[PDB]
Amino acid sequence: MPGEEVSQAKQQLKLIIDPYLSVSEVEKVLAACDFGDLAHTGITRKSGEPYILHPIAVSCILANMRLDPETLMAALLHDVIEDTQYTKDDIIERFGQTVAELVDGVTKLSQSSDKEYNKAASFRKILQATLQDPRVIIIKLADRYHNMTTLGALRPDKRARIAQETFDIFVPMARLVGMNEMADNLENLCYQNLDLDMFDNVQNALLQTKPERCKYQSIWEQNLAELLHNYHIQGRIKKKNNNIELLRHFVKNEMDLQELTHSHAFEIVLQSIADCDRLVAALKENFQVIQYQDHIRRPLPGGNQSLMIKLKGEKTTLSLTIQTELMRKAARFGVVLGENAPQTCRSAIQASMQNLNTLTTFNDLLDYLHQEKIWVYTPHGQLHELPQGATVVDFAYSASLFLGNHAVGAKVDGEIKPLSTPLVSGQVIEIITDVLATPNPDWLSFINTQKARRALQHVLKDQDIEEQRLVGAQALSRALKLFNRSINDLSDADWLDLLQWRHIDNKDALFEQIAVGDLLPQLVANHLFANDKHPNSDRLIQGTEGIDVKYAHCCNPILGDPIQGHLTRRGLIVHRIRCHNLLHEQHLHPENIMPLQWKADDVDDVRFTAYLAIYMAMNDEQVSDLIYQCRKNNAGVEMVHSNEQRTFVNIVVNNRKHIAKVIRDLRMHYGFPRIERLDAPAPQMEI
Ligand SMILES: Nc1nc2c(ncn2[C@@H]2O[C@H](COP(=O)(O)OP(=O)(O)O)[C@@H](OP(=O)(O)OP(=O)(O)O)[C@H]2O)c(=O)[nH]1
Ligand SMILES: [Cl-]
Ligand SMILES: [Mn+2]
Ligand SMILES: [Zn+2]
Repeated sequence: MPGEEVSQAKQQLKLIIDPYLSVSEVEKVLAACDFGDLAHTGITRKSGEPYILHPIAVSCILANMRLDPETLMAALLHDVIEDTQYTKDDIIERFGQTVAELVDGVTKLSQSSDKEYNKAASFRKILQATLQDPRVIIIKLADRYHNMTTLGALRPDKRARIAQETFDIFVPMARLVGMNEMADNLENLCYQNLDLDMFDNVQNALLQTKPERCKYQSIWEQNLAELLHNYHIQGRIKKKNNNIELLRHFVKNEMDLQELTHSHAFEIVLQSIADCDRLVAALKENFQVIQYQDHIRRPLPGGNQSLMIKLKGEKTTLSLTIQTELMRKAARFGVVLGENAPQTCRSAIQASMQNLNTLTTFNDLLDYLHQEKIWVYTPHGQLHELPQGATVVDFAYSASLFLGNHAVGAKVDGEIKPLSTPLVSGQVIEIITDVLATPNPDWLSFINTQKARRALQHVLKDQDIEEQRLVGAQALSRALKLFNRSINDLSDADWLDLLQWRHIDNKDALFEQIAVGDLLPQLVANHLFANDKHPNSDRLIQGTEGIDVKYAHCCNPILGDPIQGHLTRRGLIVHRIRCHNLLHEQHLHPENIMPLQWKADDVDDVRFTAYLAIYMAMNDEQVSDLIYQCRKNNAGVEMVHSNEQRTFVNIVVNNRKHIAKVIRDLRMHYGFPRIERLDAPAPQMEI
């Protein structure tokens, strides 16, 4: 009976994977089910059934979406790392590096009930994890979905905070990745736990009026078929489910059983844009227009085109989405559950992230997305998002100037740890202060945040020029200790490289740049000891380990572009090698310019935005075809606009090689028009 429940659930998963997975792939997925069963032996859920029944049910949801074996294995083991004695290394052993990273990723999106729930921070963290590997968010959405269905076993106190997090981030996130059925199901379960009484009243009315609503939807499908025929418009009509739109409305509105019965939604697929406008004109003649949105002339972020018109005919209300056969096909590039692999959807997910905006917050996210932060907490549960490699001092300054300036030590998870201790995500940090304490300048050696570095440089701003050179040497000697080296280990050849590399003449002047200038002692150490035993390699730019970097908005450098960094009081700013802002500051201060190289010419987990100016006028059908051609080439369409002389397109590409392929494919498709790549978006569109 207890083991027999697990076996009949495992057998139900086998039926789903047997048709589409290979014999060896099915054995690997079923082996993960046996290992998950072993890790959770004896553990039972709040309802009483064995724990493994949950990841099995989650893996069944994913197997029904025909997802890859790694996704299914990671879902079956996503709770064995934290809830069990088993570790990430155990998973790397039995199932490989890919499933371990997926399990790790899903685990990172978990919200502790005793820690702060910050909507904006969680949105950023989830968006970052999604763009790093979209499979992680699909597993997490399936996990959250299964939890929402069994929320009855949890206390009504708990039921609210989870339904709120699901509603605030998971529902928008599932729509973003094209999992609209999942998003609707999640939103339904959110209403069930956020307003049970109003939910039960609306659901019962929906259920009682369901057969009558079917009858009238069939009537209106025929009336719409007749209308298209009368106006000589060729098109297809699809009946759409409108249960979530009706529930969403009547949960906040007074009940009108006639409005609930006679409200229908349809999708109309036409042959051309001229027919779309012709149908809109025809509909206006026969109905009263409630709402109209033109997403053909103004396409949605991501590139989605459609005409959304809400009509009223007496008791009847119709919600119609009208689009061409090409628009419907373009929309199926970027959906994580479509023909394309979820990972190829990265560009589409990132281009359409402008659809989530709650404030211009999802406007300048590039630095955050490419550089995973650490999530450490105050003993009160307060979140602090810090760069990778941040020490206790960085946390102290992040909390406040008082705590940073007067810090003497810290208690990490109850254990006393010194001020240079690098932090790890999930740690609770208690800064120990002394009102008589003064910040020590030697902290610069391990400091990686700008709030901490600037606050320490204010103490050296009133110090002796000789003492500054000493502090700079003290900070460089400690930065070298990370690689088992020191200043006495530096040969004359090592010093000669540093002085030439920093456009400087003496050793004391290099120390002045570390102590008072904007040269971080970590960048000096990473240049002398390159790619050898540096203590999650998130780094896209070589030698920037332990420090956070920023992309300049003047030139917007993309992976693969020749780049050069600029050392400022805000950190290191990455610019394209021929940016006019960069060359201006290189002429004035060549010592503040550091040459930079991208670690790998083609990293697949990152996406950037390229700005294009196509020297040709494009009509409605040509713009629609341009969006299609971009999306078909795994490049998301962030924005398109066409005047009578040019057509601008902001496109989300992987690297400089990808944008070269897109430009080359667009040129031969359009009869070789001139296409120029801009440094920043044109003022005609935004800017
Ligand atoms: N809905 C439901 N949940 C159950 C049941 N039995 C155990 N749980 C677990 O309760 C957890 C709820 O998370 P918290 O809000 O942190 O509650 P907690 O502090 O008591 O763990 C879930 O962890 P999780 O999967 O990691 O989700 P989460 O921690 O990301 O919310 C879920 O696995 C049950 O019968 N129904
Ligand atoms: Cl020009
Ligand atoms: Mn779980
Ligand atoms: Zn620049």
